[PDB]
Amino acid sequence: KVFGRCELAAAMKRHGLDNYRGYSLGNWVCAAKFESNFNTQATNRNTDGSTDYGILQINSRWWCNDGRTPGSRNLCNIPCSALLSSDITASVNCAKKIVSDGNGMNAWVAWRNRCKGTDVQAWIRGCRL
Ligand SMILES: [Cl-]
Ligand SMILES: [Cl-]
Ligand code: NA
Repeated sequence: KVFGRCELAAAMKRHGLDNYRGYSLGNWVCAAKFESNFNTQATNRNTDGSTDYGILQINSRWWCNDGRTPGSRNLCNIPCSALLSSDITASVNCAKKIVSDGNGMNAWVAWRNRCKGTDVQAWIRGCRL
């Protein structure tokens, strides 16, 4: 599913991301925008052979099992395919663990390079939440 901007903001709030580990909702929306353009089915192969899955491009090297990533963990304990659902619960639950891992949202390289420091509140401007 391709969410709209406010549609995703609303769902992420409902699923408990707003201010999760101190990251305002706009940080999450802005990360989703540039990781997946809001598309829950987004998948992208990494040069190391891992793949990123879903709205927040969660990596099979550490976080989910895709059955083809040598020497890897599945710290969210989920199949990577569950991170492609139109329901975002599995992505959100796993992202909560990632963002709690010690490096905050710098785990999402696109967040670091395109959202961090910016007027992220603009990503939720106009939305009924
Ligand atoms: Cl694997
Ligand atoms: Cl932090
Ligand atoms: Na894995």
